[PDB]
Amino acid sequence: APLPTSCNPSDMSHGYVTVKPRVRLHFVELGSGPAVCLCHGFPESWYSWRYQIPALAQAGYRVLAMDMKGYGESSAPPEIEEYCMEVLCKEMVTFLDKLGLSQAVFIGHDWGGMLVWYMALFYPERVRAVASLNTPFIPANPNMSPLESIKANPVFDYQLYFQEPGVAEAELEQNLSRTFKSLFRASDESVLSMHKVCEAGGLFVNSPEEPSLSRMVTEEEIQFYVQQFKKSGFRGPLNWYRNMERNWKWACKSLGRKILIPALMVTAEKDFVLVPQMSQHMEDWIPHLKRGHIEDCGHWTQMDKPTEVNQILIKWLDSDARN
Amino acid sequence: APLPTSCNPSDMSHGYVTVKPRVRLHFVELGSGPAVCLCHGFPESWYSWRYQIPALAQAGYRVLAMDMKGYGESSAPPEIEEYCMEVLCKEMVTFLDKLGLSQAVFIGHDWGGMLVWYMALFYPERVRAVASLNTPFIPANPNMSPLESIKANPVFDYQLYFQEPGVAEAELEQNLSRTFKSLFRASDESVLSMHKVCEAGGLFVNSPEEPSLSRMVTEEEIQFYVQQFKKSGFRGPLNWYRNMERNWKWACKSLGRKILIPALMVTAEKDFVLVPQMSQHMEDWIPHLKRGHIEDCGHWTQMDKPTEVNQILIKWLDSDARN
Ligand SMILES: O=C(CC1CCCC1)Nc1nc2cc(Cl)ccc2o1
Ligand SMILES: O=C(CC1CCCC1)Nc1nc2cc(Cl)ccc2o1
Repeated sequence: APLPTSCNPSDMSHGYVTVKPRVRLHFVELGSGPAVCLCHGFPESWYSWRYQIPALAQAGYRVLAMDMKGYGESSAPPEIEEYCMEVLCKEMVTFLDKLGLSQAVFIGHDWGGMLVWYMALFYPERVRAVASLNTPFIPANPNMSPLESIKANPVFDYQLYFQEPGVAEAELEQNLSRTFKSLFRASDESVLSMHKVCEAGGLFVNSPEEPSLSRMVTEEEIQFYVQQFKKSGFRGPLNWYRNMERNWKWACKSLGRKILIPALMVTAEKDFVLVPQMSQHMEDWIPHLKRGHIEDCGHWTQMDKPTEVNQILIKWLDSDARN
Repeated sequence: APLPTSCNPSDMSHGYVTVKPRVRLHFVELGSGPAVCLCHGFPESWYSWRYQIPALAQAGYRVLAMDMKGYGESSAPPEIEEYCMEVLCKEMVTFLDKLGLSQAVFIGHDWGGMLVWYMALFYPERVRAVASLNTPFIPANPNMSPLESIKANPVFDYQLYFQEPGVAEAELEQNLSRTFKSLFRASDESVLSMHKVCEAGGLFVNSPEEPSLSRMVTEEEIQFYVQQFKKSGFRGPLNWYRNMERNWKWACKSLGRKILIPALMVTAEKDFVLVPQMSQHMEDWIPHLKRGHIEDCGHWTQMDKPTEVNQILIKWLDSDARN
């Protein structure tokens, strides 16, 4: 099961779409057939889709690989508010408007996973079928705020560390080769102590200055993600985490609402931040849910087990999405 | 029959695709469904499609409005050779490669009409159905060269005037407001003496310094085509006309070949350079030919009779192309 076909940057079709005067979302496009929009997570890029991009096109689908707001080619407005769920979601609909797409299958991962879930909650007419990698669908509770929730689970302390503007940026921007080589790694090859990131005084303080090259990614691929963040940097990508109050209230404006479109949740066994058990009760709010699970898969789902992901995604699109 | 919906530049999806290191073709994209590539003529732009673009999308087609090599956003290599039929055609296939499109309906006009005809002759597997506006399909004759052909018909003397590099450029670039206001006009509103352009010492020498605003186009639209040519200029656009020897030989490499894919020729009654009678015998080389004709239509077919064009195009796509 060797690694499948990838994507070379200068051999892609780069599309650009302004959805607001100051906001221009970029993307890569390949294939013909039902539109399938791919949204990455933090701190990825459209590149993290390089294995499923050509395969999805191959299966008979149009692939719009999103370069999510703040990341890379896309616009990066320094304002925190420009990254609250509401704005980001609304711009996606606008993205479809400009392209003249009535609907589109939305497949996200990590933050993009959160993104595509709400894009299925508040804009069903716009989403054909929704699929999420690692990120489960938890309906915001009215009585409990992110305050005592992100402080309930010990791993989430890294997020409180992210809240403060500029702190996590200086570190994350300090060494891009290291930062990305340290991050993109299979579970068994970890280094990050998502235990006490605040007490440690950073997320890399307890790690090698020159980590090795993970078995998942090559040197070149790491260099691509390096040149990518040399533009906007991290303030944008990190801002997604900084709008918790807003995302909370906005999500309460739906309460007894359920996702009724074809949905598929893909749990990754070895992911410690987004553990497969968080999606346990999803079946309730999504009566039209189909499951997926990848063994020996870490957080970076696409880079980790590319052949598995493409097998599950394609099989699900052709039956539930494709119609 | 008021003028149909148009296209606003900043509200479009601008895609870019490099097909050679030094060549990057731009385009606008709108709609979902069978891919339909629109190619303009000289000296137009993707904008000349503004009326059929949203309509074609509306009818259920994906619209790739090409910003043809040399014009506007696209790369403009000063070398003449970079505009010979062969190169231009080959890059289009490469354009499909990069986007991952096995086939695409090709609709051209003027030079793009010549373009899409050869793209149907030498690359059938790549063209679903071909349609040309004004430009008929004349199979290059082995015995007769463009020498005594472009010198047979009196109107074509403007082309011999184009051959010399830089001559027609200085004039065409001299006043873009005038140049384009003088050009984009209905037949009854002419000014251009395509009689003796060489003896006159130019194509505008015998015309008003401040021509009026044609009933077809607004001031803004003229200003768009003005800012467009403020980049590359005209050397590129004019170079298309400068590769006659090559286009001749290259076209001889097919002789007894016929276009067998669904084809549609649209003749425009009032066009004096591309008279509807030039297409008379096309029926022979194209056994699968369907006809179209627009009354009171000048050379600028799309701007002139936008409601007619969209009626013919759509009706033909849904039956022959769409499959
Ligand atoms: O923060 C998220 C995603 C959200 C959790 C709830 C909804 C989506 N995951 C997440 N936090 C990361 C930290 C690092 Cl250093 C690297 C990758 C990460 O992915
Ligand atoms: O150049 C063509 C058509 C091709 C050459 C013969 C068949 C295809 N027509 C053509 N020559 C023009 C000159 C000016 Cl100044 C303006 C518009 C023109 O359209």
